[PDB]
Amino acid sequence: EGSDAPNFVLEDTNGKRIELSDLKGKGVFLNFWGTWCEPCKKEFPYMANQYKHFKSQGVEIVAVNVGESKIAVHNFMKSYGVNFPVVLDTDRQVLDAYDVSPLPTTFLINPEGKVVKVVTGTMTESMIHDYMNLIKPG
Repeated sequence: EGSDAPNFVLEDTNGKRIELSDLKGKGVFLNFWGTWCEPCKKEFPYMANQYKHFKSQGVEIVAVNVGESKIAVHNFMKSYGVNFPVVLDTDRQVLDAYDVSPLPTTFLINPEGKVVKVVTGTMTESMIHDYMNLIKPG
């Protein structure tokens, strides 16, 4: 099932490198976003609330910021109560690898490392809950 998720290595705002394949065995909620994006701002609180429930079920979020600076991303994270991994796609290489156009776009990656579902546009908390249940191990 699914299609192969392009691997990547990107840094968080503290310079820590995160590699997608290192998250194999967990479900990954891979969300592309920007600080200016209203549909992204609407869903971030929902992601944070649900992350409290799903981390202990083996789901990880990787929120890939599209092109913005460490300070801009730091400020956003603090403003929206972000408790999950955020990485910086500084040169849009990962955006391009995932063929992302509108923001937000989310990829639901199963524990085997395959993309099983794609979602464009903003998501309700109920939708996010369903999506995380879909990819949890196992």
